Amino acid sequence: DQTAEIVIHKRIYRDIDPNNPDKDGYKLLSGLNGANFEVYDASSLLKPNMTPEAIRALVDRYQNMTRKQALKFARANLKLAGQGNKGIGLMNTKNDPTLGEDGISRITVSVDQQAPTKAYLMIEVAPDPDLERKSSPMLVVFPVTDPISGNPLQTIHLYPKNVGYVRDPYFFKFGVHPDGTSKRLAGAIFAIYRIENGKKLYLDMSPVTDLRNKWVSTTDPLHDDRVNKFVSDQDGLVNTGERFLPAGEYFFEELQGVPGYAIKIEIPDSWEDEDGNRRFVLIDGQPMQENFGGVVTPEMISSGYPRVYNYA
Repeated sequence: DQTAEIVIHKRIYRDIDPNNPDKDGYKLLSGLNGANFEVYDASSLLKPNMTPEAIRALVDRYQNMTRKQALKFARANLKLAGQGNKGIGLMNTKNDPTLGEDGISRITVSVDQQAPTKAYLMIEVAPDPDLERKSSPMLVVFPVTDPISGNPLQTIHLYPKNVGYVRDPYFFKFGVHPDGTSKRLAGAIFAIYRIENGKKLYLDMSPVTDLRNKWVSTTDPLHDDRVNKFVSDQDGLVNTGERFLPAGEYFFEELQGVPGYAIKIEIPDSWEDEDGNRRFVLIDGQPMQENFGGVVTPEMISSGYPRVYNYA
């Protein structure tokens, strides 16, 4: 009879409802390939003529189970179902050349668009050979009417949540004259390196595949087009911007100083300690104000802190 398509969009979010790609309380990073899901026919969980409220109550029950709990239930009681890309009931996230998106996986399932008699339970399993894979058991109950048309949806889009821990270093470069006056310096050229295995590797311009940055050894970071450069702006701000870093120790290296004139970055592995106190990124030992969103605000720019002083 009738079929519908369920499309999983596996993406990576930052901390501070499976149908919303604009998850409230979360924000997209940069698609995540290699995630795997098992899909079970959960139609036997439904009753004829059940209310929308009863469906919502049922969806919440399964959504609030852990994945291990949901697999134990489904494996014992349900059967794999649906035409997935790895097999019956088996979904692997891949690049979608049509959508131009990573993290895509599509499964075709039999549905009843006239009455709620078909439902499917979707649970993430082990990925393909530091990330919190926080997807939940997703109970998809058909028909799902779209709000605009009042008609049942023929395609369901799901956006399971995976959360990556990252932070966003920045600082302001100021120049200080011997007479005590001072100003923001524009045009300072920086790169970022780390001391991996006793050698310097510089943060390169390679795309953020997954959550991972790529790192290169170089003989000449300033003119190597592969090495991401960070330029102080008219407010003196040197900002990682779209670039982020995971936990660890790194350095801002000045590659071209401002005419007339080794910054440590310490990134803690959590936002808060055991005692609820904020853990700061340190810039040359100075605590660096920071948002969960990692955006350098106008107030941070006006504040101008942390500042690095360059002597004429």
